[PDB]
Formats: sequence, C-alpha cells, structure tokens
Amino acid sequence: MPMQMFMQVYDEIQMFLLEELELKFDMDPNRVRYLRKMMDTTCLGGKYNRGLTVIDVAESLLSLDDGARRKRVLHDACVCGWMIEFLQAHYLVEDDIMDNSVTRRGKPCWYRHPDVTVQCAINDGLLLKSWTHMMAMHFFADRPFLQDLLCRFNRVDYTTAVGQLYDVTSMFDSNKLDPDVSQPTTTDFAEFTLSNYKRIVKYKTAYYTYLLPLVMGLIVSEALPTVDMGVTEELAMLMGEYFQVQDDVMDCFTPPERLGKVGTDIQDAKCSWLAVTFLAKASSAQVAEFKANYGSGDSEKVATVRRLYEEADLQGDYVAYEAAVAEQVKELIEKLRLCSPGFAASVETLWGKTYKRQK
Amino acid sequence: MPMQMFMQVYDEIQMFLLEELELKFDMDPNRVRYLRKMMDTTCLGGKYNRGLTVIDVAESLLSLDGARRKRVLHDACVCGWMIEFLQAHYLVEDDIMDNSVTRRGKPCWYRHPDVTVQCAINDGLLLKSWTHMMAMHFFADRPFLQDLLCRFNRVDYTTAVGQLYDVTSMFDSNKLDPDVSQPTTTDFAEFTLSNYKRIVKYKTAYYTYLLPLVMGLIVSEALPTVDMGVTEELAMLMGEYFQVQDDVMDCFTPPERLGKVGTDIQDAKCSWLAVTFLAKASSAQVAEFKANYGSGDSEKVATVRRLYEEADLQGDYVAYEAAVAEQVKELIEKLRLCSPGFAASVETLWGKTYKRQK
Ligand SMILES: Cc1cccnc1NC(P(=O)(O)O)P(=O)(O)O
Ligand SMILES: Cc1cccnc1NC(P(=O)(O)O)P(=O)(O)O
Ligand SMILES: [Mg+2]
Ligand SMILES: [Mg+2]
Ligand SMILES: [Mg+2]
Ligand SMILES: [Mg+2]
Ligand SMILES: [Mg+2]
Ligand SMILES: [Mg+2]
Repeated sequence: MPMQMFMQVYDEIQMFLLEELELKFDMDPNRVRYLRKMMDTTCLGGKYNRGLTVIDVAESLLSLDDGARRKRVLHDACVCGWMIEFLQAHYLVEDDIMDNSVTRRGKPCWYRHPDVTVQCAINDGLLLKSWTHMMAMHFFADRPFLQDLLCRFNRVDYTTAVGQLYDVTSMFDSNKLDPDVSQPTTTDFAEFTLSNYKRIVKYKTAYYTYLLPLVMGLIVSEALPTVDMGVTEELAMLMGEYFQVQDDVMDCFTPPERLGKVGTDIQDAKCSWLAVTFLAKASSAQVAEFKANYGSGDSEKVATVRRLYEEADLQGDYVAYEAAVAEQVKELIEKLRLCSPGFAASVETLWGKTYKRQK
Repeated sequence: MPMQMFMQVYDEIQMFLLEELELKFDMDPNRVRYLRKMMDTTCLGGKYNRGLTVIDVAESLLSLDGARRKRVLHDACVCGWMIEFLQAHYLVEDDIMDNSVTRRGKPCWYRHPDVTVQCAINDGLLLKSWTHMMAMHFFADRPFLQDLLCRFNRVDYTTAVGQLYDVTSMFDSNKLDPDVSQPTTTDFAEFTLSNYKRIVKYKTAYYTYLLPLVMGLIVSEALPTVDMGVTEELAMLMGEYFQVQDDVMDCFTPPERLGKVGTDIQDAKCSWLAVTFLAKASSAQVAEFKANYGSGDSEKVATVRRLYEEADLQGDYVAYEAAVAEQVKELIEKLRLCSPGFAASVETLWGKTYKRQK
C-alpha cells in the first residue's frame, strides 16, 4: 500500500519532467525516450528503503477531517522519497563509473550499458541530481517548509560528496595528497584505521541513507521540532555505519547471485571494514601476506585475502559488532519513545529493514 | 576595481567553505589543502565574464544611505562566484567527457599528475554543492533567496540538458537505445544548423548570458522592471554567437592564445563550422570530410581544416557576426526605452563579447 502510492507518484513525476522537456527544452521523442529509460533503470528496481521511510515517518507523525491533510502530507512524502531515491541514483551513476564497477542489481552499471557512453553517463548522473530540484520546485513552490526542506536536502547532498572524497582518497597517504604530484597506493596502509573508516562511512552513507529520510518525513508532516534531534542523529549515524559495514561484508562474502554483482572491494584495494578490522587485530605474518595480496584482480591473490579474513575470524567480529549496534540502537529508540512514540516506532520500522537485512 | 572586491569576496567565500569543512565535516588539513588547490585551479585564472557582469548589472541599477550600495554589490559578487563555481563544476565534468588535455594552458583538472578521474568526477560535484552552500550562507535572511535559487537551478538544469544534446549529437537519434551500441553517424543528416542552434542555446547561452543578467537584476531588486522576453532574446543571440566564436577558435586559434589544442574535430563535434560546411558543400567535399572527421591522425585533421578554409567559412562567419551585431543593436534599443540603465550593462556585456580576442 505504501508501495502502490509511491509508484503512482513516480509516474506523476516522470510525466511532469518528460513533458517539460518536450514543451520548454525543445526535446525530441528520441532523447525523451533515452531519458525515460535512463530514469527507470537508474531509479527503479531497488527496495526503496529511503523513499519508503519518508512515507512511513510522515504517516506515523500525522496524529499531532475529510482526510485532506492526510492526502497532502502523504503525497508530499512520496515526492520527498523520490527526491532521496533520485539522489541515490545520481550517486550510483557516478560512483559506479568512479569505482569501475561492472554490474548493479544484476544489470550492467549504467555507463556499462551497450548504448551509453562513459561521457553521456557522467552527464546523466548530473540530470538525476537536477530532477530532484525540478520536482521539488514543482510540488512544493507554495509550501512554507520549502526553503528548510531544500536547505537540509542540499547539506545532506554535500555531506555525501564529502564522504565520497574520503572514500576515494583513503588509499593514498594523505600527507602526500597533492594535485600536482603523481602518487601510488599506500604500501604501508597506515591510514586503514577504524577511526578513518567511521569517518568515511558517516559522511558517504549515513546522512543521506538514514538521517535524510527521517528529517524529510518530519518536515512534510510539520513535526521537525517534536523530536530530540541529537538522539535522532546518533541513531541515524549508528544505523548508517552498520548498513555500510553490512555492504562491505556482503561485498566479500555474499555470492554474486544474491549481491547483484561479482563483488570487488578487495580487487579495488578498498578501505573496507574488513580491511581495517583485519589490520588492527592481525599479526605481523598476517599483515605482510595481506599487503602482498590486497588490490589485485588475480583470482588467487583475492582468494588469499579471503582465506586471511576467514583465518582471523572477521565473521565473528561482525556478529560481535552487530550485537553492540543493536543494543546501542535499542537504548536510543526508547529515549526517543518518551516524547516521540510515533517517531520511535517509524525508526524501529527502519531498523527492521536494516538489522540482519538479506538485501 | 570591481575585480578587487570580486577577489576579496572569493577569499571570504573560500574561508567560510574550508573552515566549515574542518569544523563540521571533520576534515583534516591534508584534504582541506587538496580542496583549496582544486577550488583555486578550477575557479580562477579566467576572464570572469559571468561573474563580473553580475556586479556590473547591480551597479547599473542602484538608482532604480550610501551603504545599501555596499550590501547590494557584496550580494552581487557572491552571485558572480555562484555562476563561476557553476562554470567550474561543468568544466571539470566537460573536460573528462570531452576527453580534453589542457585548459587555459594547464592540464585539465583530471589530468593533473596526482588527481584521479575517479576523484575528479566527485570534485566536480563538490563545486556544484558549493554554489548552494555559499548561497545559504550569505543570502539566508535575504527575501529574494527562493527566486534566486529557483532560477539558478533552472539554468543549471538547462546547461545539463544542453550537454546531453552536445554529447548525443554525433549519433543518429532514431537509434538512441541504451541497450544496443551504435557507432558514430556516417551520414551526418543531423549536423544541421537547426540542431546546432539547440545544442548551443541550452549548453552555453543560459548560464553564460542570461544567468549573469538575471542575478544582477535580483540583487538590484529590479527584475520585474525589465522586458524579460527581450532580455531573453538578447541572451540567446548573444550566447549563440559566443559559442559560434568558441567553435571557430577551437579550429583556428593557435593552441597558445587559446590555452589548449582543440578537440571538436577529433570528437566529431557538431561545431558551427561542421554544420555550416556540410550545408553548403558539394558531394565530393562531403565525402572527403566524411573520410576525415572524428580522427586523431594529424594530416586528416589538416585536410578537414583545409576543406573549411577552402569553403570560405570565414566570410560566412563575418556575415553571421554582422547579422548578429545588427540584431543585437536593435534589441538593446527596445530595452533601452523602458530600462535605460539595464541596456547599458547589456551593451557592456556585448562589448566584452563582440569580436573577442582573448
Ligand atoms: C552509490 C553510493 C553512494 C554513497 C555511498 N556508497 C555508494 N556506493 C557503494 P556500492 O553501492 O557498494 O557501490 P560503495 O560505497 O561501496 O561504492
Ligand atoms: C564546460 C562547458 C560548459 C558549457 C558549454 N561548453 C563548455 N565547454 C566547452 P570547452 O570549454 O570548449 O570544452 P565545449 O562546449 O566546447 O566542450
Ligand atoms: Mg564508492
Ligand atoms: Mg561502487
Ligand atoms: Mg561496496
Ligand atoms: Mg562539451
Ligand atoms: Mg571540453
Ligand atoms: Mg569549444
């Protein structure tokens, strides 16, 4: 039922967008066709956890009529959800190019589609981000919360890009970070710290994936200040670290057929939670071997790293992390429940879609 | 001296942005230092035609204390930097997309020795995000904020649509199908003046010409005072002409006054020369062109160039420039009538544009 409406508003947004191109940007049928397929492939097919969370938070918070408010709040909530989903899609397009990924949810990455050029794809991602602004101005022009909704959505958008910078520079010794001088992979790996990993992940995932759907849902239902923000943020940061940690773990141990891609972070020499947790507990013998084998397509060198990760019980460390998170999450949600029982419950519902996710 | 304050506010903008990163986004001196270089390299060293035009429009309009002047002109330099940062964002992405080698005589951002393409794509995105950040900082209490950012974004969006037109313009559009490959078009039935006009209008004209005038107007609190249909006609014609000039220079300006060796031939770009050549050419000429366009072999590239040379494209260009100058003159008068002050600032903008050497 949340799914049924979400999906109608998708059609609504697409129609306004594609038509506005036809009417005011002199676009031809062919490019409109190009763009409708780009939009569908890039924005549809996922679980819509971010987008659906807005609707769910908005519904929860209604309690504070023909049902005319209800109809308007829930429709705004779907628009907002699509804003966050189109933001994800923009990033996905750019991130797959940047991470030189091959597939995503069983389909070739967008820039790997037979008829999509690498150059057109960069600009396709840019289109996605702009559509967020376009749809928002179309639906919300006469909303009092406009300026505040967009101010936060743009801060979150920026935080995610800062996060991407962290991620994409966490393999070179930062003291040697310099545009005007060539530089290779950190052969010492001394920056692969839990501390630095938590920073990468807070900024690249947690803000847009966990804080923004909560905050947007609150805004459209006009309940932003009914909620302890500090505790809400603690939650989002914590749920968002765990999610990313899950992404990292699944990237190594989850079979392609369930992951939607032949996972590569090892290959990519990525600063993952597995890398860093391994490096901190690991012996000198283990560490040298790992250094000898991380960041290489060779099937046996990446399977060495996998044996090492197993040897060192990273799977059990994960069970231990997940358990700490769950209790930290339980305690925070109850502090929320005191004054925000409707909201705590929608966060619960978000935690449910996250904790031990199959994805 | 408009340049002097323009650079002062750049520092202010910079200082707020980098300090917000260390204070609120847990950044370290190394990445901050990387981001200061990136911001400098990509945002400075140009002519600042877009940015300075905002200031000039706002100066031309503060008659219709003597310290509202101070505030309106400070607003106007922020706006100018929003538009230059917007440019810079697109140059970062465009040079990767267009696979270019230098810009203004340095290696393009993504060719810098220790910048990856991977990181440069995201650098581009940082640029765009900064336009929003700087604006919320200086303008949050300013009542024109919603209108300013609304149009700014519309122009951003039009620039990106134009880039789509540019980048899909060497393939037959009937066959645009994400799921099937298709090589460069062998018939160029769509290198037309028509299609050229559309690329250029959206990708250049709006952010380069309209947006600087529009933002100057908004911080002057004088937008409804001008004939927008006319202002728009002007920006579109002025913008088309500029890009025509960009295309011609790409082929005929010697790398060193240009600041790069040109890419439009080898990319098989729908340039103004390509479409103006194709429209007047014999069939022999068309076949020779067809055997040589979208190629890096340097004597095919000087064949193509000699085809253009020997089809008199400079007389065609001189006649276009004259017909553009003439229509510019007319439109500036229709606008001078009710908006005397604004016309002048549009005329100064045209003066920075008409037969530009730099
Ligand atoms: C697409 C994206 C946005 C923000 C954070 N991560 C993202 N991608 C993930 P992917 O979905 O695993 O590519 P990664 O960070 O592992 O490349
Ligand atoms: C960067 C850019 C933005 C808008 C229009 N043109 C741009 N670049 C130009 P360049 O500056 O000539 O690369 P082109 O259109 O020829 O690639
Ligand atoms: Mg990534
Ligand atoms: Mg990726
Ligand atoms: Mg991953
Ligand atoms: Mg280009
Ligand atoms: Mg270029
Ligand atoms: Mg050019």
